Amino acid sequence: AKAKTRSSRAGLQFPVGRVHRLLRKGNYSERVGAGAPVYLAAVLEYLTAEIL
DNA sequence: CGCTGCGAAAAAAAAAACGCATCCCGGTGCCGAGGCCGCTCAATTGGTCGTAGACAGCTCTAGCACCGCTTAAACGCACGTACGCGCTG
Ligand SMILES: [Cl-]
Repeated sequence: AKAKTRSSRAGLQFPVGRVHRLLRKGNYSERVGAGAPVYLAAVLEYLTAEIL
């Protein structure tokens, strides 16, 4: 019943959920692994901080 | 005479005066950030299905050594010429 947001499970502020959707609806591939969005929201957050 | 000293005279160069532009100080005032209000649709859960990819091997390619013959490049040096380089008007 209690739904923790994946972004929390990675300790990322970047939305690992919205990254997963954007990828599947991006037409990048047929199938997205479940680590991929994590890995990507991570890298995104990181470069966001590096500039900020 | 030469030396010299000075007295320009000539720039140097300095300094200093002028005036101009760039900074900064401190109080206006304006607008857009930043923070609340609800609310709606996109993320989560959990759970079913079916197939992408991990593995365990089987093949035969094609990539890595070795090896002298035969050249055509490389190395290299010497001589000389055309070019790059800098100053002035
Ligand atoms: Cl993954």
